[PDB]
Amino acid sequence: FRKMAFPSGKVEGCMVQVTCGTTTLNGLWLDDVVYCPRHVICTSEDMLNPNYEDLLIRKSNHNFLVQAGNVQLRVIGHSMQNCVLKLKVDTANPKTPKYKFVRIQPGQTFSVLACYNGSPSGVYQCAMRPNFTIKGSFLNGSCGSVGFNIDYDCVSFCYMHHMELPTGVHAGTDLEGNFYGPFVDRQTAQAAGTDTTITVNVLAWLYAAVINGDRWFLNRFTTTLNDFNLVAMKYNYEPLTQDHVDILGPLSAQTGIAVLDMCASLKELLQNGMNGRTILGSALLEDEFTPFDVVRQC
Amino acid sequence: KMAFPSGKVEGCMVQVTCGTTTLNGLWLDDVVYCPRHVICTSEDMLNPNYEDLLIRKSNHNFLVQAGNVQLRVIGHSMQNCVLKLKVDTANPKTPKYKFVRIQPGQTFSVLACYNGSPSGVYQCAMRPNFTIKGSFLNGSCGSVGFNIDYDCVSFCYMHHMELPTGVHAGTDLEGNFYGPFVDRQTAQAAGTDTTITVNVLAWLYAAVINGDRWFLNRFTTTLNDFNLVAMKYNYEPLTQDHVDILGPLSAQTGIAVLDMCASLKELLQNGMNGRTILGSALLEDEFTPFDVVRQC
Ligand SMILES: *[C@@H](O)[C@H](C[C@@H]1CCNC1=O)NC(=O)[C@H](CC(C)C)NC(=O)O[C@@H](C)C1CCC(F)(F)CC1
Ligand SMILES: *[C@H](O)[C@H](C[C@@H]1CCNC1=O)NC(=O)[C@H](CC(C)C)NC(=O)O[C@@H](C)C1CCC(F)(F)CC1
Repeated sequence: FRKMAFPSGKVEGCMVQVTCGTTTLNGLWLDDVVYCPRHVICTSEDMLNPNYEDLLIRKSNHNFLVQAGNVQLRVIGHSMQNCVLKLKVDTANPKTPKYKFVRIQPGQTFSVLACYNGSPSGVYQCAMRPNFTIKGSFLNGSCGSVGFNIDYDCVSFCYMHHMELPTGVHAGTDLEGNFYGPFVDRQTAQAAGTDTTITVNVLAWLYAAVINGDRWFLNRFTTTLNDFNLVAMKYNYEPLTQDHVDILGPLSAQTGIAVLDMCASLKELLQNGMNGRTILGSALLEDEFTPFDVVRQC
Repeated sequence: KMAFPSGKVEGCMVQVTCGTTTLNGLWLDDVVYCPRHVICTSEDMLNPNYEDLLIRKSNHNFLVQAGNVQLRVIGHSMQNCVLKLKVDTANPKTPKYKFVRIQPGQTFSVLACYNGSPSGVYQCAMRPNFTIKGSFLNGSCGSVGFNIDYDCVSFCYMHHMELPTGVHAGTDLEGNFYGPFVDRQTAQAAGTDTTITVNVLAWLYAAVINGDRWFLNRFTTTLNDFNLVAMKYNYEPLTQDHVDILGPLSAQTGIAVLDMCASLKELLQNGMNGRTILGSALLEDEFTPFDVVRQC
């Protein structure tokens, strides 16, 4: 099983660059609005504890340089929505896909189109960790790169990149500018919560193993959801929610293995280890493939 | 693993159908390239005489669709294992491109497609035994692999088949297979695979750059003595060019190439002791030195 990203072309057609002074980052051009991180309006003196409201008061439309390639897009209005800036421009992007803005849950995966100066460099698949960080490849200049899923014709944008944490992991917002996790856009050291293993994705991985004929870990027992959750937390696994149980429905139907029976199987793997065996050619339980990713790929 | 952005290639994918057989084609200027086994029926795929099968076909037996629009085929020819269909319409989305044949150990991105529609993108390496560990299903043939430099798309791979072991085989865009494989519906084994040593070293450098360095040591080795151990463990030999290619990473970390070779030697001889590197229980060999630099 490979980490497979969504084709990036519909998002490539929306990437622009946004500059204030010498500060350049990426923005997302949909219809006649460009969305980008608000810290583009920051100097250095500001990034320590920016007063974003006062910094924006000193800005006019004519202070923002928005470019698609080297072609300038005239800004005709501006506003700030949480931690994102919205720049109204005088041209509707002809490459605008059908799209939605969504807020994802920890454990969900998405593709990131890593961009620099409005130019895409690469695409890769990310998982939102339970502590609301991602393990991106994000260098200087990458802010405003976005994360997305594609369903049928429709791009669901779920992430915009803002910052790196002391541990090297990455943090950002949804496209309404609300951070995932307890982070703020200030050049200060911020700690994430201790991370945990994404249980629903491990279960998805065990279902994928069964689908491929690797099923030694299946047992004849079951558990309640509450009993499983209380044990799982002692192993630094996330508790399951009702939505997790439901998104495992399709794989449970495909294999005939009830969700709670698979939970009982995972509980035994936690309490006894792998006994020197492997699953899908791996001694490690994988937690960055969602139930959707398993299906999308199998 | 990071892939190249796929948009320039998405704008070239089309669907090609002959009979009940459908797969993907690549539409550049006024030509569509696709695997020649599109002309086969089930019965044919078992032992096909392609020149015989092809002369029995007319332009109108080929149905090419770019989304909703059918493109009319006005000519066809076969080049090795690829069919070239001339169409009456030029693709305005054709990027600047070249056809290249890649070397084993090199990496490329794959745009997996079904029915002419892009499905996913991922990074692959050409294995030393000329297979690729892909994720391809029924209908993925004609999906291509590529690298992008500046604005130029270098196409290096077109997908044709799966082997019993589950790995994949295909051709360059001139239709010549990578490896000893043939486009016939028969079970085919590959040569013994080896590990791409220069890529393992590059990935160990990436691990150090990210502060994961338990595997380092103060031993050293000559290039030849390292290569003796590598061959024993079915790792590819390391050439002086490989050592030179690793220079930048050596400079960045201050770890001499041959010192990283000594570290790898001890991993081969002792294993990983149930430890991980960059989260992996196994040594990763599908990142090139260039891949590592680009991303670090
Ligand atoms: C594209 O047309 C398709 C892609 C295959 C299907 C499943 N996964 C893939 O990568 N290509 C073929 O189906 C190909 C056609 C021949 C004329 C070359 N045959 C093929 O790949 O056969 C494979 C699926 C079987 C596997 C079982 C076997 F016993 F080993 C014989 C080959
Ligand atoms: C935007 O392009 C940039 C992306 C960063 C740069 C390197 N890798 C990234 O993900 N974001 C910022 O520069 C951001 C701006 C603030 C106004 C929110 N600050 C930031 O991420 O600084 C990081 C690099 C340091 C790391 C060390 C620390 F102690 F945690 C303080 C923040």
